[PDB]
Amino acid sequence: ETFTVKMGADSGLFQFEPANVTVHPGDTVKWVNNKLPPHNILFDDKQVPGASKELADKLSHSQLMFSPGESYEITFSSDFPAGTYTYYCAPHRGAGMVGKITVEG
Ligand SMILES: [Cu+2]
Ligand SMILES: [Mg+2]
Repeated sequence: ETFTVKMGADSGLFQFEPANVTVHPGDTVKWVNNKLPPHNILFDDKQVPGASKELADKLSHSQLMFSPGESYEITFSSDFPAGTYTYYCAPHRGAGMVGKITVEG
């Protein structure tokens, strides 16, 4: 299954919508640039399973995304450990633009 997360709330707020998603290994999370771009996707190395900067870097899309509707996807392959993965948008981190993916094995 693919789960879609909007970057920017439809109403014009600095949020991932929905904030929290639960997936199964093999599933895909697709981020779609929605409102008030740019945004990016940075995983917090302290809040991914195994507390790994390498894992967080692999998952991240650090470059800013400006075009309405453009997308970035991660498919949660077996390489990636089950557990919770917290991420944020760098330019809007203080605004509370944070989200979480729970990979349930
Ligand atoms: Cu943002
Ligand atoms: Mg469930």
